Formats: sequence, C-alpha cells, structure tokens
Amino acid sequence: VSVLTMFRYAGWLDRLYMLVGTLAAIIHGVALPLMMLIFGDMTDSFASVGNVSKNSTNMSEADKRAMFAKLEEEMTTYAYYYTGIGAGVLIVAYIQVSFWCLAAGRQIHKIRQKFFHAIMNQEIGWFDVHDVGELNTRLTDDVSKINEGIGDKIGMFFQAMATFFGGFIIGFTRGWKLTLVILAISPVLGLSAGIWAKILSSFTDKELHAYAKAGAVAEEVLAAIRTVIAFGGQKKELERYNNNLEEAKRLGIKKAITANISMGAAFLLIYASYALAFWYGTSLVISKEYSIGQVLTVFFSVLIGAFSVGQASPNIEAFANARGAAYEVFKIIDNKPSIDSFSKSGHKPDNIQGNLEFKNIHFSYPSRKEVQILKGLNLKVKSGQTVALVGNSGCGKSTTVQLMQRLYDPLDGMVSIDGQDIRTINVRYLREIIGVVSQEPVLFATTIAENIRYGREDVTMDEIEKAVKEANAYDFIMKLPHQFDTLVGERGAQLSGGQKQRIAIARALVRNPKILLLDEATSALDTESEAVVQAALDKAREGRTTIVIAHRLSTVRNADVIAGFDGGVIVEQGNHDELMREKGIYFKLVMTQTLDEDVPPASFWRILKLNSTEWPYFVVGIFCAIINGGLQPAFSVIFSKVVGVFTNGGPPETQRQNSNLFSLLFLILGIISFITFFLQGFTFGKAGEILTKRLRYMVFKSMLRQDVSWFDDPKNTTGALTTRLANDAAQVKGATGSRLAVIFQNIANLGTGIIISLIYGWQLTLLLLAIVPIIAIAGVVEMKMLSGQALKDKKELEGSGKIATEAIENFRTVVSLTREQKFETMYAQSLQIPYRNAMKKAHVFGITFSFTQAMMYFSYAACFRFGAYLVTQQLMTFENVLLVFSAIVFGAMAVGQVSSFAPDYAKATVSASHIIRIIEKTPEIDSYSTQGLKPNMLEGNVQFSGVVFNYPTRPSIPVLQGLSLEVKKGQTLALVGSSGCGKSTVVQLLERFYDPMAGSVFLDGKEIKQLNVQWLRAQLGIVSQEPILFDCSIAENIAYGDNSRVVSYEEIVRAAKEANIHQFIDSLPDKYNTRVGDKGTQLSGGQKQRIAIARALVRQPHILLLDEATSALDTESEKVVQEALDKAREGRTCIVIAHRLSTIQNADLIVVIQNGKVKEHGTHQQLLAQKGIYFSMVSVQA
Ligand SMILES: Nc1ncnc2c1ncn2[C@@H]1O[C@H](COP(=O)(O)OP(=O)(O)O)[C@@H](O)[C@H]1O
Ligand SMILES: Nc1ncnc2c1ncn2[C@@H]1O[C@H](COP(=O)(O)OP(=O)(O)O)[C@@H](O)[C@H]1O
Repeated sequence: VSVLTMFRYAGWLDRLYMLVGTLAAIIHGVALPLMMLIFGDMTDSFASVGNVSKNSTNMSEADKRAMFAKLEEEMTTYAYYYTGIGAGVLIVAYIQVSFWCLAAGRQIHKIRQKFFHAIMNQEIGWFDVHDVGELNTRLTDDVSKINEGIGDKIGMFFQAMATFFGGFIIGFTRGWKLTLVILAISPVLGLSAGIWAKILSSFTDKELHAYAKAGAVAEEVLAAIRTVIAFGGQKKELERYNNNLEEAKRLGIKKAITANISMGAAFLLIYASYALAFWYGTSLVISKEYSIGQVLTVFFSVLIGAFSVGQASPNIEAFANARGAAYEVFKIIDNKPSIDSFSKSGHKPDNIQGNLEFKNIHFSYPSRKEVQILKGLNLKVKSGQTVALVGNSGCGKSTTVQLMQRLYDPLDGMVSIDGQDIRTINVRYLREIIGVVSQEPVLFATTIAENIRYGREDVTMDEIEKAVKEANAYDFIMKLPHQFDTLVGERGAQLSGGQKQRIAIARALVRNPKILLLDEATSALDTESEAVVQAALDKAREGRTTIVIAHRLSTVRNADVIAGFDGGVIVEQGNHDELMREKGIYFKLVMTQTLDEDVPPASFWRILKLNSTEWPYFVVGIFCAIINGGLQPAFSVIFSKVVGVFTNGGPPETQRQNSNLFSLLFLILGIISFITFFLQGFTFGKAGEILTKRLRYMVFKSMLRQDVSWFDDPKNTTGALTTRLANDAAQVKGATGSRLAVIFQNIANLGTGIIISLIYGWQLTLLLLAIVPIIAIAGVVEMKMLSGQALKDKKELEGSGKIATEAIENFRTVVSLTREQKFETMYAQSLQIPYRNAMKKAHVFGITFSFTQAMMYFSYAACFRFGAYLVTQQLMTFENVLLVFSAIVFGAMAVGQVSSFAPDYAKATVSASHIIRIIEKTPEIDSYSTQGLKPNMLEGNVQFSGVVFNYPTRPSIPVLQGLSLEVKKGQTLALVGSSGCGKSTVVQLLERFYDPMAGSVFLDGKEIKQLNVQWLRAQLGIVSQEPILFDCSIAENIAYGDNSRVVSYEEIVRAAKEANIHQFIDSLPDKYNTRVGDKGTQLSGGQKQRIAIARALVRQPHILLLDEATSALDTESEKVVQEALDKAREGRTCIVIAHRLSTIQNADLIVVIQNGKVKEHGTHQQLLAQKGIYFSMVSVQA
C-alpha cells in the first residue's frame, strides 16, 4: 500500500521518464523468446530438408540444388533478425540503466539536502530523538538503497515478467497440450522448495542452542580468567567446554546430511521435468504435425522464465529494504516537530537593553531521571545589572539558559524579554541579541579568521584583528604560522582548552549582543588563565545586561546581584552584602569551600596447509565432483540426440529411439547425480565438522595456556572472542565446500567441453573460442568496473558526511543560527560533486551492460552464420548447434561461482589469520619447573627488590615506583595506604600474572617467573573483591580437583564449616548438591566472599591473599568473615590489602605504601604511637 506511494516524489521529467523506463523494459524482455523463435525456425527447415533426404534416397544432386536454395533464402531473412533485435536490445539496455543513476541521483540529492536543512530548522528535536551521529550513519546507508529502489532492479523485475507470461503466449499458440504440462510442474517445484525452507528453519535453531553452551562456558571462564588459573581448575573448564563441542558436531553433520538430500532431490525433479517435457513433446511429433520443434524450444525458454521469477525476488527485497529504510527517516525529514523551535518567520520587536524577567517557571527535562530541576521562579533583573547564579547541581542553571533561547517553551509561566513575550517572536532575531559563551568551547576545525566569522556574516578582518586583541587571544595566532589563516589542525591539538575559550569570548564580543549569557566562562581554567579571561570578560561587560554563572565565588563577589538556589526555588536575592549578612545559600557555599582484528601479513594458502595437517582421508569427494561435473554434458548431448532423431532420419523407429533415450536419461542422470553429489556432500561435510571441533578445541585450550596483554589487558572484549570462534569455524566449514565447488565447475565447462570440441569441424573450435573466453572476461571486467566506481563514491560521501556529523554532534551549532545556513551552502557545494559523478557513471554502467547484451545476440549470430554456408554445403549434422548454447551457459555457471568464492576465500583467509596468531603464542604459563614439588620450600622469605610496574596501557601513572619489600614466614603482612599505590599489583606479581617491567621477585632465590606452576596453585589462598560462581553446582564451585588436586566429601565439609558458609548450605534441600543457577549471581555478597574463602583453604596453602573483602561487605557479614579468616591462619603468611584500617591492628607488620614507596613501616602499636602518616590514616578512616 502506502510504502511505495510516498517513495515516489518524482520531479517534472522523472514522472514521465518512469514510464519510458517501464516502456523499454517490456520490449527488452519480450525480445529474448522472439529471438529464440528464430532458433526454432532454423530447426524447422533443417527437419523439412532432412526427413525427405533420408526417406527418398533416390537423388543426392537434386538435394544439393533446391534444398540449399530454400536454406539460402531463409538465411537472408536470418541476417536481418539477429542484427535488428540486437540493435533494439542495445538501446533499451542503456535506457534502463539510465533509470539507475539519473532518476536516483536527483532523489538522493533532494533527500540529503532536505535532511541537512530540516535538521538545522527544527533545533531541539533532532537531539531529542535518538542519539547524535548515529543519524548520519543510518542516513548515508539509506541513500545507497535509493540507488536500488529507483534502480534498474525494478526494470529487471518487469523484464522478468515479460520473459515469463509473454513466454507462455507464444507457447500456448504453437501448442496448448505442452502448456498444461509446464503449468503443472510449477506447483511441484514450489512444494519442494517449501520443504527446503522447513529444514533450514529447524536445523538453524538447533546449531544455535548447541553453540549456546559453548559460548556461555567460554564467556564466563575467560572473564574469570585470573581466578581459574589461580585454583588450577583449567582442565575441567576445558573438558566441560569439550562436552558442548561433542554435541554441536552431531547436529552440524545432520544439517549437512539433510542439506545434501533436500538439494539433491531438488535437482532431480528439475531433471525429471526436463525429460518429461521431451517425452510428451514427442507424442506431438510422431502422431501429429502439432509440434515441428517450435514448442520444444519455446518451452525451454518458459523454464528460463520460471527461474526469472527467482531473480525477481531479490529485486523486490531491495525495494522493500529501500522503502522501509526511507519511510522511517521521511518522518524526521518531512514534519519538523515545531511550535517551540522552528527557525524562520515571526515578528521582530526592538531590543535595546532587554530585561530578563522570569515569571513563575517550573520545568522538567524529557528523561525522567531529573524531573522539575526548576520549580517556581520569580526573578526580575533591571537593565545594566549583572546577575549571579550560585546553587547546587540539580538547580537547573543550564535549564534557564535554554528557556531564554526558546529552545523549549516552559511548562509553567513564561519568560518575558524586554517585558515582552518570547514565544511570539522570531527565534533567529532573538538568538542574535543573546550571546552565549558555552561550557564546552568546541568549534569547527577551520581558520582563526573563519571562527570569528561564524559569529556574524559581515565581520571584516579588522574586526577579527580588534577581537583577538581585546580577547587576549592575540598571542597564539602569532606563535602559529600564518596568523589568521592558520587552520585549526587535527581534532583540536593546535589549541589548549584555554585557548578555545578565548576564541569563544572573542566571538561573543564580535556578535555585539544586549544579553550575554556566560556559562563556565571563568570556571574549568587554571589559576593563571583565570585572571586573563576575567579581565577580558570585565571589558566585555558593563555595556550590556549579563548573567554570569560561576562556581568560583571570588568572581561572584563583585557581581551586582546574587540569587540563591537550593533546588530550583529562588531562595536568596540581594547583592554580596545582603546575602552574607543574612547567612543564605551563598554564605553556606563560602563556608564549604573555605584493529586487533586486522592482522597485517596476508596468508599464502596457509588455509589448505593447516587443513591438510588435520586431514585424515577423502579423495572420493573431489573425484566424485569431477565425474558429477562431466555428468552435466550427458544431458545436453542426449537432448541433441532427441531433436536428432526428429531432424534427420525417416519416420520408421523415430519413436523407438526416443523411448529408449527417455529411460536412459533417467538412469544416467537422476540416480547417479544424487549419489555422486551426496558423496561430495559427505566429504566437505565431514571436513567442516572435524574443523569445527578441532579449531575451537585448538584455540580454547591454547587460551587457558595464555595470559598477559590479553587476559592481563584484553584489547578485544570476551564476547568478541567467542564471536571469533563462532564465525571462524563456520567460515572454514563453507571454505572446504568451495574447494570441491571450483573442481566441479572446472571439469564441467573447460574439461568436458574440450572432448566435445574434438568431434567439431575444427573450424568451429576456432570460431567458438573467439566467443566463449571473451564473454567470460567481459563479465568479470564488469565486476571490476562496478567496484571501481563504488570505491571512489564511498570516499566522496564520507567527506560530505564528516562535515555534517561534526555539526550535529556539536550541540553549540544549535546555539548559533548565523553559521547554520552558511553551513548549508557548503553542503550543497560538496553534494554537487557526487551529482556530477552520478552523471558520468550513468554512461559507464550504461555502456557495460549494453555491451553484455550485445554479446548474447552476437553469439547466436556467429552460430547461425557459420552454421550455414561452408557447413550447410557439405558436412551438415544435427548436433553441435545445441552444444554451442550449452557452452554459453557453462561459462555462466563458471564466472558466477568464481565470483562467489572470491568473498569466501577472503573471509577464509581472515579466519586463518586468527588461527595462526593464536598458534604464534605468547608463552607465558605454558609450564615450567625449578623444583619437583619439594615440601621443604614451604613459605620462605619472599623478596621484592627494586620493582617498578606500570600496566600495558602506559598512561595510567606507574603505580610501583622504587618498591622493595620483605615478608617473613608465619606473619601477616598488611598493606595499607590509598588507591593507585600498587596494593593489588603486589598480589598480582606474587601470583604470576604480568611480572614487572623492572626489578625481580624471588621465592628463596628462584624467581616467580621460573616457579613450578602446579605447586604454586597449591600455595595460594586467593580471595577476590568480586567472587564469582561457575555454572557448576556449589559443591563443584567450592572444590575443584585436577592432577594437582584431589577432592572428597570430608574435604568440602571442612571447607564449608571453616568458611562459615555452612549456614547457607543447611538451608535449601539436597544440601551441597543444591544448584542455585543463573551463574550464581543470585547470591548475596556475604555468601560470595565466604565461598571464595572455602576455595582458599581447600588448596591447603600457607599463603593467604585477601582482596578487599571488608570494603565489599558491611556489618555482621564483615565480622563473620574475619572469624573464618582468624581460624584459618594457624601461624602462616597472609596479605590483607583491605582499606579498613579498623580491622587491621592484628597485622604484625603494617606497611604504609605511597606510590611504590614505603613511607612508614612497622607493627601497629609503634605506628599508632607516631603522629605521622599511619595514625592520620586510622583517624581519617573513622
Ligand atoms: N541538559 C541536560 N540534561 C541532563 N543533565 C544535564 C544537562 N546539562 C547538564 N547536565 C548534567 O546534570 C547535572 C545537574 O543537572 P542541572 O539541572 O544542569 O543542574 P546545575 O545546572 O544547577 O548544575 C549537571 O551538573 C550535568 O553534569
Ligand atoms: N589489567 C589491567 N589493565 C588496565 N588497568 C588496570 C588493570 N587492572 C587494574 N587496572 C586499573 O588500575 C587501577 C589501579 O591499580 P592498583 O594500584 O593495583 O589499585 P588499588 O591499589 O586501589 O587496589 C585499578 O583500580 C584499575 O582502575
């Protein structure tokens, strides 16, 4: 209905031209079966000659005279047919592609310009609706679909219907029996495709549920990565992950099995129809003059028409996607929300020293996060006053500044400019009397001259000069090469934040306004710049009424009037003295303040290198593809033999040969093709299956064996890694299938065709290869030309979009209106360049396609041309005329598949790059020894000497600078201080995750780096500051066995008892075997921390590590957990990094750490007796 009605918006010539396009489209479509009627005619005469030459056999010289004269006469008319249709189909070709560019061009240009223009004219609304910059993304995709909707695709659709319905017209008239037979296979072929779609829908959801587990198991483990290494539960998360893989491979293969059978059987019913047509076609020969070979050909083209319906379907999908995308932005495009925004027309008053008078204003933001920021306002400011706003954040100081522009229309009351209504008058004019100095001084990246020039479209370079000088912006322009003509470089790097603000002050001075609205125009600057901007602001004031917003109370001292706010309600009014004397809000504030996915080196067939390593057998698939490839010509030769025994040979046994060939056609084709196709299907099926396992196996097991700048700093999120495993293993699954797919078409065209060529006339071979290789290259060279024009188009539109997106993302473009239409001039000038490229590529796209359809007729041309003459005179044969047409169609399926597997190989290579860099390794925690798991190395005195550290992201302050520590056995090492002191970092280096940039840490003398990995996970008592459960039952969470670990009933009991989680274990029936579910994210914190403790003491370490388990908990929970801790330590090292210094007083050695530097160190009572750092930390904690 409505979807395409809006879509048209077709110009004066366009609406006419839509009809010219339709009009060429029919007659383009029609010409192909008419062209094939001539092919039937050439058959008809050859038969009228052959049946009497063979059935008389009483002359051979009469036949050489009279029979060849009719053939000669017929050939004179043939010459004027193929040339005529060719000359039509050439022109109409160019016309339908001109539809593609020229009509679309003018639509896109209209859309783009309306879009950019409607946006600047609706102000607020664009910002209200969705998020800025996502709009120019979606818009630039939309205008691409426009090319497709006003595209030649529509023309192709009409053309398709003409070959179809129009095919049946000629069919019906030359014989109506066979019409009914073709009309019946259409519902059969449609039923079969219907089972296909069913199989697809069922098997997809199945692969998805299966892979779902493999993604959930892989997701949680790789985020919990530091914890799982540390308890040594790797081999179990590996096995569980392997478990999901065994089930996923069996649904993957059944899918492949079903796909081949559905697809095999599909081709079967096509082959049956192809035979069936002949069999019922023959019945019209032997006993009737009803078919003379006309309908036999004409009905083959009706099948090509039925496939033309299949080509329609994409055309339609392009059109739907084009309308749907369009009508949704049409909504913002056409229809501004308006009547509180606009930008154009209305009355203009005269403002000389406007007042600000606020009358009973309450307002709320759209988001219902902050509702009524403003509520009840009476403020009356006389001209030549300076009003100060002090408050709290939520007073909506920003809100009053928006209402003043008339961006919103206030909920209650009105704000009256010069005591006159602000909702009656033109916005534009209103904007010009009101200067605004922004809280973000972001500007365009254009010349210093252009930035002053945005303030009024009349500033001469003198005034620019005058501007920078009073605005004390006159410094940086001189340092900068080229004075004013210095373009603001990069993304803003030629200017400080301070310098930007200075350009904005200079600009608001150039505008000469009577209201000056200063929003953090003295706040967010350094102590030096502050004075500089203040003096400039002073010089800009005292000739105008102004409102200054500042958080700096030193500048609000000297304001004429201060007005207090505590939430939106105007509380104080008076000047400095009046406020301070009463002790208002103001007096209150005085007192408070006093990619990684683009791998660079490209593969060189590393695909098949790695495939071939994990390859075990299957030489039969490719061999089966070769025979299935030569199997295709057996039909075409058989069809020659059909029409063969009908053209030449008398009436006796014509029928018999056809009956025999019918049966032969069945057994040779339908039956063997299914078998041999399923054999190839079993081969690439199992190939992708075992790749699907082994790859995901070989990545994920290698992942648990890596750490460090991808698990000690991920540069691709967990979900993106899981995505990579998905996509990759699926992609190779299709890749193996593409190998055999190329071999299939290769023997199918080139190979078997050669055999066929040897039985040609030796001239035909020569003539033929002057077509077939040429038309192949010619479609490829079209693809090349297609992408070449596309690539250059994307660059041009990128620049017009870049300058658009920069304006819309800046909310300060809406503040101005003066540079809006200036901006819309530039957008116009930029959009003219694609207009010209659209006209240039109209002839380019136009001439390529015309030349492709010119080679179709030229084939048929050389075919019938040469087929007569020297060949008709002597050595006339029924066959090799139909094989030429097959050869044309063999190049079609070769070029088509070759182009198809171009993106297949691309994505296959990319998948390979990933699998190679995983195989490339980072060889940290691969497994090492320096002991035999000796039990006389237990604890030690662990040394840290001269250790510096800074994260793999370098800008984040180096947290360890000059750190050296010591820890003696049997003693709790507290570590206290404050954040960013490398508290946590110390625990990380003792666990062996990302060891320090410089310096070293030793056990007894052997580095952590060379420490025995296995024994290290039976030497840790780690506790997270976020403990997280696994999908495993609580019993299995609590304890995890391995070949480094044991588990037992008695163990989990003692762990739960000691950890005090046993309270919670009691509740819930099945006790320990009770599963919570939902990744056990349903537990309360107290429960969680205990669960981490129970894990800790299972490992039987002599080192406990505690990560903020009293700053992630509160109350009785902290205490109970400290009790679990107290009974665990029976005289062993513990690390408490916790920031509650009130529960640290038991620690034997407290280290006060500043930025890697031990400041004070010692036992509690010493440090506490000091009035130094430590005591100050305990004082301030409480
Ligand atoms: N237009 C806005 N809508 C929503 N939040 C805003 C907006 N502008 C600023 N903010 C943020 O919300 C905070 C408080 O809201 P606001 O009503 O602007 O209080 P105030 O202007 O008095 O500081 C600001 O400090 C800022 O971080
Ligand atoms: N793997 C990491 N990569 C990047 N930054 C990290 C990583 N780990 C932690 N950080 C960040 O570095 C901060 C400071 O580190 P650290 O001094 O160890 O913290 P704290 O002393 O408060 O426990 C962390 O609080 C966090 O914001």
